[PDB]
Amino acid sequence: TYVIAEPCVDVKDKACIEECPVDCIYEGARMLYIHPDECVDCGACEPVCPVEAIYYEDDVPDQWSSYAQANADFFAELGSPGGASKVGQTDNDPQAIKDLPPQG
Ligand code: F3S
Ligand code: F3S
Repeated sequence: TYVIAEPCVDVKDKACIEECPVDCIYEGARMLYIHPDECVDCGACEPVCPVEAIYYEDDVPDQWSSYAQANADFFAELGSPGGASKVGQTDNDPQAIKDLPPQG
């Protein structure tokens, strides 16, 4: 899977959502989140992010290493809807991301 990390927080450019063939990038209040059970490693999202927030799981930097679990935790109550388009923005951000001070 690919992973959205800290640079997305309170930026949310949303260039990435255009590119994903399976529509598995979902919007929270603070950032977007890649569904790890829906992502099939197409990689089309990663080049388009203007703040380089997106990484393949194995390439997520140590300083943001907790963001992979955060992406999974976003879907605790959503399950696997099988497409972000119908869900829209939801207030499902995990505690760890909710607690970050305002950025940008
Ligand atoms: S800021 Fe976020 S919303 Fe997508 S284009 Fe970059 S990951
Ligand atoms: S384009 Fe979609 S399939 Fe995964 S690698 Fe990016 S979220």
